[PDB]
Amino acid sequence: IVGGYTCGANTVPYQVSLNSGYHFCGGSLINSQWVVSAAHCYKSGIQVRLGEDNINVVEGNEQFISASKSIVHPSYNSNTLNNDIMLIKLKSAASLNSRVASISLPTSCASAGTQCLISGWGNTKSSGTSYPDVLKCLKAPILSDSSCKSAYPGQITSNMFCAGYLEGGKDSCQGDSGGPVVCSGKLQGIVSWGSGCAQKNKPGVYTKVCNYVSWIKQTIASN
Ligand SMILES: CC(=N)N1CCC(Oc2ccc3[nH]c(C)[n+](Cc4ccc5ccc(C(=N)N)cc5c4)c3c2)CC1
Ligand SMILES: [Ca+2]
Ligand SMILES: [Ca+2]
Repeated sequence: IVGGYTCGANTVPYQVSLNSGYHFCGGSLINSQWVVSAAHCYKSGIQVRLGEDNINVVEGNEQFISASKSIVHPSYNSNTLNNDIMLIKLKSAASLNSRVASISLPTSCASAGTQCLISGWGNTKSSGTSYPDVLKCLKAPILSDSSCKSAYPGQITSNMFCAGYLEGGKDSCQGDSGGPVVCSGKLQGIVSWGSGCAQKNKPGVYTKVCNYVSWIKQTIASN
């Protein structure tokens, strides 16, 4: 996250770190046994880390659980990143508390101009590299579809939306991938892609969760 702030330990209770010997992607807890993340974060041997603040310090509120199953969307296209969403089932149920909570799925899509909260442990530099140890947060509005498509001609599908600031300076970045975009208390996006981070006229691109609710609910119920 570039131009964001330190969230504060366990202020984003649904945020999860995906670890395979190190942090590689974020994710969201949707219930005691399932996490939603980006299909492009798929890896074999994932461990889910919950209630995390500093990813390099064990502060006592963490729950580390291995994944039993990973399901990438049936129509995920790695070339275009269309349908960039995957579900992860935990080996055992997480214990929910003040610092580990699930986020609700939306009952409808969000309007452009709606303010959202994006979070992660990704790079904090526009052009350079600096990875934080603590969770970073960022408030950003959903951009109009025309602004999104103008920034990335021929690359935006109906399963994507843009959020941020056209003037640059504030955005999600690499390391944030699979992380939550919460608007009006519902999970509306997953950190997917972009061009650089916080560059002018190149806002972040997110998977549009409101289009996958029925697939998420049907998949979870049969697995
Ligand atoms: C051809 C086509 N439809 N596309 C070109 C390729 C693809 O964009 C990609 C695809 C694969 C990538 N692999 C990597 C490492 N990047 C850079 C990458 C990855 C994730 C980001 C998340 C947020 C942001 C952000 N600026 N908020 C930038 C990112 C940049 C990537 C960016 C999706 C769109
Ligand atoms: Ca801390
Ligand atoms: Ca920790």
